[PDB]
Amino acid sequence: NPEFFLYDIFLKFCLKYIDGEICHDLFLLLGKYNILPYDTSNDSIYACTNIKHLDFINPFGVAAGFDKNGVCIDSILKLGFSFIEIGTITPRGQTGNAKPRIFRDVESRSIINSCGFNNMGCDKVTENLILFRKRQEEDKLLSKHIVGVSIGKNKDTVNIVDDLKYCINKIGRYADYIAINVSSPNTPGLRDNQEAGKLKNIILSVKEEIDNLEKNNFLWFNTTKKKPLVFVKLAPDLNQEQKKEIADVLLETNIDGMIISNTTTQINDIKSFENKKGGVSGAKLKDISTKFICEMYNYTNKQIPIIASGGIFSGLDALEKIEAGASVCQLYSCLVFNGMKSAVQIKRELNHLLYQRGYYNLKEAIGRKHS
Ligand SMILES: Cc1cc2nc3c(=O)[nH]c(=O)nc-3n(C[C@H](O)[C@H](O)[C@H](O)COP(=O)(O)O)c2cc1C
Ligand SMILES: Cc1nc(Nc2ccc(C(F)(F)F)cc2)c2c(C)noc2n1
Ligand SMILES: O=C(O)c1cc(=O)[nH]c(=O)[nH]1
Repeated sequence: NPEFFLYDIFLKFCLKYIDGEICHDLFLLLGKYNILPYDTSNDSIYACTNIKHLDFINPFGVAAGFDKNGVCIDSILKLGFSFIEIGTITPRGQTGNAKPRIFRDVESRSIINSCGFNNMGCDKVTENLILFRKRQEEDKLLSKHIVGVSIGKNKDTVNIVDDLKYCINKIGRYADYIAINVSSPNTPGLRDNQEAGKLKNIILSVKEEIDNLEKNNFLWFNTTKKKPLVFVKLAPDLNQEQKKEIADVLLETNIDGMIISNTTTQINDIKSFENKKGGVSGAKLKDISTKFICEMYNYTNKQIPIIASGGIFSGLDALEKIEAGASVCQLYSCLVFNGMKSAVQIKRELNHLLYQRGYYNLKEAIGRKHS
């Protein structure tokens, strides 16, 4: 169904003549009224994966910033994804940086964005997630599907921890995991929070808040029925010293996983993006991103589970990430250039590769580039 030739003509048209953010908001509106195609495929028991008690039905999810407001959870998951990370949300809603702020280069399969955490705010998005969680009770088809929540700060917030605590206290209960966003290049100066000392306090404060949801306040209205796991999303634009210092902090603070990685500000060779501001995603991010997984997988001594992002388009791309050290993959740019067929196709390419490469299951491929 998501491989119907009609959708591919519509996307190729959208990519040529319609503004990126308009395409995205149109496709979200289509999902809001459940008019998008479904995935009928029964996923391979050999391509299943996990991060602690998080049981992924397949290794593919949707990266944060796709359904920022959690208005399209049901539809996006039904395209063939095991999970979705909603947000990044901020306590108060934001309209973001000036439009147009999303640009594409189809030849390089790359995207640049300067969104600036546009969202309805923690409270409205929590209302949107509560509605999905009530739908999930009635619909057995969504019973095993996972929902993460990416949390950040409002532009003008001096102390990030205040905003992270606010979000946990409102939406924590309905999340399977929380992703701490300290890596957006579009909120000055969010990336400073990746310094080891600041990151340690952020992790411990977030964890202390989740742990306190029990004491302060049935309680877990999520998939897992457990307190949410804590992940951290990191930027690829860091030196080796920084990556090591962060790795030590992750080991000490016992983070449940790491999202490697967010967009990059280090790409200079996209000609269409020369007059543009923000972070680059897509095919051009793949090598930078996979190298960062190897680095961190080794810096953390294989102790911290990895969530791969991005530059993932093919099964070969996904296998590369897995063998580098990732347990699950997240897609964003793939849905933009490949469209609705993304999940169904990538799941197939990977299954074929797992057989071809002589792996019994995906779990055996994790970190296999490292002896
Ligand atoms: C328009 C746009 C908005 C994004 N918004 C977010 C966000 O709110 N939070 C976040 O953690 N990442 C955000 N990202 C980053 C993606 O989640 C992903 O990490 C990145 O695009 C790299 O993966 P890709 O090459 O598969 O696109 C955004 C990316 C794009 C293109
Ligand atoms: C053509 C196009 N599509 C975009 N978004 C988008 C694509 C597919 C789906 C769907 F899989 F149908 F759910 C949802 C959203 C973006 C974005 C983001 N930026 O430029 C785009 N340009
Ligand atoms: O809102 C944004 O612009 C955004 C957030 C994020 O974490 N990454 C990105 O590239 N954009």
